[PDB]
Amino acid sequence: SRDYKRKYEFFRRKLKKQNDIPNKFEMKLRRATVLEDSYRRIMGVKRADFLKARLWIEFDGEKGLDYGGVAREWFFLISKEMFNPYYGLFEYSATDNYTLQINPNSGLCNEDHLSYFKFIGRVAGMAVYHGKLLDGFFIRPFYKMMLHKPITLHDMESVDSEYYNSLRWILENDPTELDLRFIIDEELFGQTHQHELKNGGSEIVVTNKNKKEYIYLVIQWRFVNRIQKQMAAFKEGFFELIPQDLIKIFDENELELLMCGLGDVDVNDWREHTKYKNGYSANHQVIQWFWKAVLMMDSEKRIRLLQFVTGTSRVPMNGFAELYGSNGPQSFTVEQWGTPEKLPRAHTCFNRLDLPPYESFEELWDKLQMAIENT
Ligand SMILES: *[C@H](CNCCCCN1c2ccccc2CCc2ccc(Cl)cc21)CC(=O)OCC
Repeated sequence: SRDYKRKYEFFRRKLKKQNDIPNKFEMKLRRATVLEDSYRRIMGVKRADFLKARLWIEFDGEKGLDYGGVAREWFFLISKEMFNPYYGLFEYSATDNYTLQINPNSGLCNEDHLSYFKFIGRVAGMAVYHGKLLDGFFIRPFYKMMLHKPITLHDMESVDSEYYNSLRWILENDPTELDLRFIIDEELFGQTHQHELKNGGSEIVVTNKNKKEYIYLVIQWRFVNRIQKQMAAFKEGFFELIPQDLIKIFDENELELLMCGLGDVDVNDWREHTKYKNGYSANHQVIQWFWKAVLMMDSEKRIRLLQFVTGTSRVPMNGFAELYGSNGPQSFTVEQWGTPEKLPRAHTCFNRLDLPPYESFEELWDKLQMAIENT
């Protein structure tokens, strides 16, 4: 079979070029109004195919700049706008999570929310088509709905561990004596909201014979049922840029890496293929502070750290042992450099992180995170 790298090349080779399109797609935007200006332009074009042309974006009438770099800035700027929870379209999947899901109440304040989601889909399809990344990460059920993959109980674990444990208990044991009913209770605004799960659900006891249906219905209620129109509108915009049978060569994890440049960063594999300079070592106390700092960093900041030291967002295939610099192969390297009062600097070409010798873990935490907040 094909690994992710071979799948991506296979994918790009089928994404054949349009020639019935204007060769440039021009859009002029003002930074203060980048979302409305982008929405009116992208939702206004004749054919979605116009968005496949080379992007020529101009911000605030700033003339004579690289049309490739400003495109990358636009994708970042429009991502922070589209995925802002204050707009009511997307929301955080949980108070303790940073992953996003579609807000079920998206329509309450946005009567026109369905065209907004189609716009977000077009932008997402544009990022994939033009080889650019979106800034934002969604729950795994989001990527699976894009691929028409069924939402399973395992997907609940990555979002809510305590309810996943409860549903896994139900699956593994006879739940009849608990007298569970085909209803769902949700805690919103200090009040219980009961929702039967099928007609007459309050009178239907969850037994061994119907629990698979029960779990399925709970899964749909949590991730699918209240967002089907928003997701359909998003997919409609996305498939206007990427044919939906082409996207299906990827699984959910590959798709997230392709769209948003994100995934799990095995901190171990990072550790074993790390080299040290000028007195540092694996057992050195600053180094073991560095590694537990990275351990307790969220999955996004682990990525932003690698970008800071490498200069790229992706992890190389087969792990960190095949990591490359600018003049050939080079593993990840931490060097003693400087004095405790300075912030770490990274050298792009040699994948080297010049780390000052910090006198405390909490100091290493802050002085390291402040050097990455500007990436
Ligand atoms: C409900 C408030 N609804 C916000 C309006 C929609 C958001 N916009 C937008 C936002 C700022 C400036 C301009 C626009 C233009 C319209 C548009 C098009 C496309 C997209 Cl993706 C967004 C917008 C929020 C609420 O009540 O709950 C807050 C959590």
